[PDB]
Amino acid sequence: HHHHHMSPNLPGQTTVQVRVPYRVVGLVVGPKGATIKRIQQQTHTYIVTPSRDKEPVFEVTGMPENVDRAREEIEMHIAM
Repeated sequence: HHHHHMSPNLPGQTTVQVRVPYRVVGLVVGPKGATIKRIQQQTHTYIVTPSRDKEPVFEVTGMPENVDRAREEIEMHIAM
């Protein structure tokens, strides 16, 4: 993207990919991004939301234990 850049993570932090069904990206983001903002604050992670018509993949950055916690909150927003 012309308006984004790659930055190295803080020491000890990793970045993983969390794939969701395309229909539930809006559920994870929530109204005005309140849901995805709550996940970042509660899990102490940095999460990039995928674009409009791109791969429904969230990029979660943080400590490995915190990144795993953020992955579960994202995957819980998926109906069976």
